Amino acid sequence: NLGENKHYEVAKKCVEDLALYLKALSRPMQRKLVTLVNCQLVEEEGRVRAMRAARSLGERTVTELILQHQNPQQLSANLWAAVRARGCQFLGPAMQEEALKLVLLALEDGSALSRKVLVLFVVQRLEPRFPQASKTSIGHVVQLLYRASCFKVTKRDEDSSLMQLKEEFRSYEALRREHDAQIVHIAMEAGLRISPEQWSSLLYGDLAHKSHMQSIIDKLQSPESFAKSVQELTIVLQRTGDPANLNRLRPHLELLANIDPNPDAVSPTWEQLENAMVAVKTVVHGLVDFIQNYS
Amino acid sequence: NKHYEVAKKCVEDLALYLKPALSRPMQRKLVTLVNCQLVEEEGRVRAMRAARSLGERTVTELILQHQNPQQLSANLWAAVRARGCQFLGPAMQEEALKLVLLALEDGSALSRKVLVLFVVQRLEPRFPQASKTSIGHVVQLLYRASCFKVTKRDEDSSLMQLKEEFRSYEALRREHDAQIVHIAMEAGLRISPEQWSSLLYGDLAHKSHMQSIIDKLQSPESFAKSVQELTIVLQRTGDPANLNRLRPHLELLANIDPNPDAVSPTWEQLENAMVAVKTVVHGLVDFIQNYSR
RNA sequence: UGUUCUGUGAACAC
RNA sequence: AUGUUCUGUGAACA
RNA sequence: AUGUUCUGUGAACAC
RNA sequence: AUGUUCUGUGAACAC
Ligand SMILES: [Cl-]
Repeated sequence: NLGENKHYEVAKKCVEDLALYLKALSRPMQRKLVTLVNCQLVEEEGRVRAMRAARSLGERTVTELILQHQNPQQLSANLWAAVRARGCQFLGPAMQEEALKLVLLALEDGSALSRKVLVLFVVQRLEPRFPQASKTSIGHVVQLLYRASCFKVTKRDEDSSLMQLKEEFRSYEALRREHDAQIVHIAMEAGLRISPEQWSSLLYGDLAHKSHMQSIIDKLQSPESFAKSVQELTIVLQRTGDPANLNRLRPHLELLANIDPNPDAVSPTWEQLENAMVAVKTVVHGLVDFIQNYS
Repeated sequence: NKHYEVAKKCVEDLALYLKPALSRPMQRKLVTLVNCQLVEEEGRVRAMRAARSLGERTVTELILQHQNPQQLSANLWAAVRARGCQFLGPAMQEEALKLVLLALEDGSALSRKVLVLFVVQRLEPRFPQASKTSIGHVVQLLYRASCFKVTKRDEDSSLMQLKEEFRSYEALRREHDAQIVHIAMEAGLRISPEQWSSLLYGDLAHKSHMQSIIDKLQSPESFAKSVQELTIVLQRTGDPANLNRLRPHLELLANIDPNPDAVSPTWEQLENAMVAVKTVVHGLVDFIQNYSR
């Protein structure tokens, strides 16, 4: 009858089908499934929540798919290879700390030095505590900060450019954060997904910087991250061959990535609700099919 | 330093409440205290002000716990009536106050009886319930608010002029609104700007106006007055949990200088303040869990 | 469940 | 600028 | 991997 | 609750 809405029924059935996975999947997937299942599709507010819950479920699916294709043994080596490919370097937790402190010693006050003068400033003062220090190794550290936009660079006609630390990076805490963020950026760009615990170990040699690294990771997320993660997965699958044809999920993940995650977003049409619930249904089914058959 | 260690431990003990219950303002003020670096003199100064701030809010939270939200309106109007005052509704009060201005705008001096009749006569057509009694209660509200310059006469009715500063509607209504807020405060009632807008105007379009009034009544004396106000609430309720035990702690916290250019604390003063605020916030949590209402 | 990170606008006071 | 109140989301790890 | 040059969101060399 | 008296930062009465 005309009192029955066909879009509503497909949406409802998709959610019911997904709810069967609760009674396996990861804890984050379970939590996000529960959130979707609790959305009341008879209300406009619950329909808005269902759209965001579907997006959230989908973004988590892509993350888990990428992690399944990622070699944990080779993770550190790939990071440092990616860092070196940009002319950058990490000299170890102790030596990097000291190096960045020596950069602050030079530029805290707003002085403008040349790259050559800045490198030597650091190498000289660093050599006693760390004899391996060199113009090359310290040049790579300065390049890391350059790539991070830490410097205001002033060109001079037919001469070496002068470099000042920007006002916002003239403390150790601010400078080290941006430095850490830049290494995270390089990892992201190379399609590496590294946990806060792993990052703390890599950059500080302890597990006492999880929260600091977690803060940096979360500040680099945007609403474009879901769409970029799908493109990333495509690159991973092209590299691996794609036995399970996870490429079939592409237009579903794209649709989910195009959902507005803001809470003050325009509420969905009935067609949009059905399409989102079918998309997320297919995507979560694809993940479970992969775990069981193509592990 | 034994004083430093007690202070540090008190703050650590309080930091446990950030994990699970307390209100968002209590959480914000706990965070501020926890972030104070007690190894520095500047952080020790901040810790004293944060402890005071956290204590003043605890008194607010204690008062709110003795507050049934369903009975909040009835308790307000009961408190208003207890002072011989009255609120006749948003429409009728507006009209009444405008009629008071019609009489006294120019600086005329009328007797209370003449002023009441002036209003009742002109108000009766639009509002038939108007009376000498009901309008007398409104005039009393303005009297209690110090809106009138009163001139005594030997063996005769006193004359009353509106003070210069209240000879416009906006100024007179503000002071009128402030006086009802005052009465609520004195009866140990804590009402939000949104609730006040609804009570006094019948809409939510006067939040800011009421918020302005509330914030202007906020001074460094407020903390000490709020403690006396809680005492009145507890005397009315009987005080099963013996929240009166917190009185000298709240008094100590109320006596802290809230100015940023205040003399920095001694180690003894730091310990005492951290122990006082610890006991006070613990008293709030003990009350919520064991003596809920 | 625990341990963390992260996120919006609107008013008012000086 | 600084403060106060109200209001607003998701995410990571075991 | 390491080093050297250079005004580099990075280039070019050496071993 | 409401009303009446009154020079009330509020008193005293009635019902
Ligand atoms: Cl239907």
